[PDB]
Amino acid sequence: GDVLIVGSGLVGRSWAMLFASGGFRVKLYDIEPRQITGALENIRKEMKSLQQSGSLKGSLSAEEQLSLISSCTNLAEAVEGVVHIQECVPENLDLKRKIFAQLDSIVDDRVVLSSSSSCLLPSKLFTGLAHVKQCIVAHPVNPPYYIPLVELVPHPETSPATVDRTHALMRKIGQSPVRVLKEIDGFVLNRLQYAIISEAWRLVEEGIVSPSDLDLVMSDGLGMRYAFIGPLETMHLNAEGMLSYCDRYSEGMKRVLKSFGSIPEFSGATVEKVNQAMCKKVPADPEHLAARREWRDECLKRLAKLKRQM
Amino acid sequence: GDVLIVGSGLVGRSWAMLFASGGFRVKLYDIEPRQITGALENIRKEMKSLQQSGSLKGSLSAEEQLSLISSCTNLAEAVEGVVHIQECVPENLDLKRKIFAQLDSIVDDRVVLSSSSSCLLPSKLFTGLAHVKQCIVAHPVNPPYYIPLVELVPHPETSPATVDRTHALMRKIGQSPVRVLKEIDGFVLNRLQYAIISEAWRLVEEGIVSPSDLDLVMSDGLGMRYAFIGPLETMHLNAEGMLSYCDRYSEGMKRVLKSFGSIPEFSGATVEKVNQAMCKKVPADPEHLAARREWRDECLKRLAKLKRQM
Repeated sequence: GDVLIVGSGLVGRSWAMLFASGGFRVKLYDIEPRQITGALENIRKEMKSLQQSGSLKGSLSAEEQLSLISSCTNLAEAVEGVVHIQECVPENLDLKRKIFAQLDSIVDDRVVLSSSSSCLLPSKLFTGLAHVKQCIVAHPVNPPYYIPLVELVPHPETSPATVDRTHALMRKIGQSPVRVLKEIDGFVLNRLQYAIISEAWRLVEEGIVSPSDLDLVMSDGLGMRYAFIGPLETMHLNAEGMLSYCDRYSEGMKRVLKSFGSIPEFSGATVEKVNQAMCKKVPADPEHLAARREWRDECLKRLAKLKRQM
Repeated sequence: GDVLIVGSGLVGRSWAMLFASGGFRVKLYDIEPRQITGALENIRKEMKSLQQSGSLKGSLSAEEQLSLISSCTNLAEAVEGVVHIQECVPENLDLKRKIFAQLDSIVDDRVVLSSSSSCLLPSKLFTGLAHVKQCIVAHPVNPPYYIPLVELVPHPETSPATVDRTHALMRKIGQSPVRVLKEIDGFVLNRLQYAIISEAWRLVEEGIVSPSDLDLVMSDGLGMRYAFIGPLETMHLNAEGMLSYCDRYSEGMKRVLKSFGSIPEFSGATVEKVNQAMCKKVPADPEHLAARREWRDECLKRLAKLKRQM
C-alpha cells in the first residue's frame, strides 16, 4: 500500500508531496544520496511554506505528511509492499528503459509501474517487459501541486485494471486523471498547446497582432473560460447546446480554418520578433525567469483553491 | 465626454455598466422603448447584485453609477456632447450599416463610432461613410464585466488617433484592449479558439480521448496557465526563454503539427458523440444551460478579482 518514487528531482519531489497528502507512505529513491538528502530538505521547506499559507492538500498536518516520506537507497528493498512506482528520471529513453528493466526483474504482478514522461511513448518505454500489463505513463503537469491534470497513457498491452487502479489512485490523491485511450505523439495536452502556438505564431508573423497583445487575447480573454471549462463544453454553453453551436458557427469555423497558413519553422525573423517581445516583458536571465515563474505558480496556487471552492 | 450605447440588449447593458463604473455619463438608446425600460431595470438589479457581493468595478457607489445611466429615444439628441458611440445591435450586416449610416449624418469629427461586432469586418461595416476615419470595431467578450479583453479592429482608413483614443478609453474603464493591426476573419480570439476546437474535434473522432476527458485536459490542465499567461510567454517560461523553448521543442512541435488531420465537417457521428457527452454533463434545455452559465460566470467573476489582486 506504499508508494515508491524513483528519482528525487523536481517532478519526483512533487509526486512525493502529493502521495503523502493522501496518507500514503512514500519511499524516495535516487542513485545519488547527496540528491536524496537535498530532496528531503526541499520537501520539508516546501511543506512548511504551504502550511504557512494554508495551501496544504488533504486533511493531514504538514508534520504527519513529512513523517510519511522517507529515503531508500536499495531498490530491491524499495519495492517491498509497494503498490505504485512512479518513475521520475530525465526524459531520456535509454535511461528510462534501463530503470524499467531493473524494476521488471524485482516487482510482483500487483504493483503498477508508472512513468512521468511528457513525450516518450509507452510502446517505446515498456515493450518487452515481463510486467508490461502493469505499465503505464502517468504524466503530471508542472506545477503538479496546483495543476491536477494527469494524462494516463497506456501501452497496447496495458491491462484495464492497471488503468482503472491508477485512475482511482490519482483521484484519491486529489488529482484529475484522464484516460488517453491510445498512445499518440504529444498525448493530448501538448497537441492542443501546439495547435494554439502554431496559429499564434502565424498571426504574429503576418502582422495581425503584436506578441504581447496576442498573449493578452488569451490571458485576459479566452484563457479565463478555459481555467474552468474545456473547449467543447465552452461551445455547448455559448449557444443553445453543441448542436446549436455547430449550426450557428460551423460554416465560419471551416472558413477560418481553411485560411490557416503552413506549419511554422519556429526560427528566423519571427522567433527573433517573438523573443524580443518576451524578453521586454521578462528578461531571459535566471533571476527574472525564476521570479516570473514564482508569480505564475502563486497565481496557479490561488486558482486551484478557487477551483476547489467552485 | 459622455458615452452613447445604441442597443439595449445584453451586450449594450454590459457596456453601460462598464462606462458608468468609469464615471462616464451613459445614454442608453434603443428603437424599442419597452426594451429601454427593461434594460434600466436589468441594469439596476445587476448593479445591486454586484454591490451585495462586493463585485462592483471602480470607486463609485452603485447608486452614483446608476444615476449616470439614462435613456434617450432621440438619436439626434443622443449624440450631443458624446465622445464615444458603441453600437450594440444584432450581428446583421444590413442593420449595422443602416445604423452607422444614420450616425454618419449627425455626428461631428471627434466622436468615435465603434461596433461591438464579433465577426463582421470593418471594411464591410464602414466603407463609404464620411466619418470612416472615426470608425472601429471594439469587440468585447461575454461576460464583459468579468472578461476584460476588447479586440480593437480598424478599417483600413481608421486614423491612428481613433485607435489610440479607444485604446486609452478601454483602459480607463478597466478593460484590456488589444490592437488587431489588420482586419481578419475571426479577428484573434476566434482564430485561436477555432484552432483548439479543430484539433480537439479530431482527437475525439480518432478515439484518443473522450469529450469529457478532453475538456478536463484544458480545465484542470493547460487552461489554468492560460488564465494568467498567454501561449507565447508560456513557452518563454517553460524553458530558459523563447529561444531555449524553440531549441528544445521546435522539432517535436513540427512533428506533431505535421500529423494533424483535415478540417472537421463538424457534423455526423462526431457531433452526435460530442453532443451526447456534453448533454450528459449539462442537459441542453434552457434551465440547465442557464444554470451552468451562471456557475461559469461566477467562476469568472472570482477569477477576475484574483487576477486584479495578482
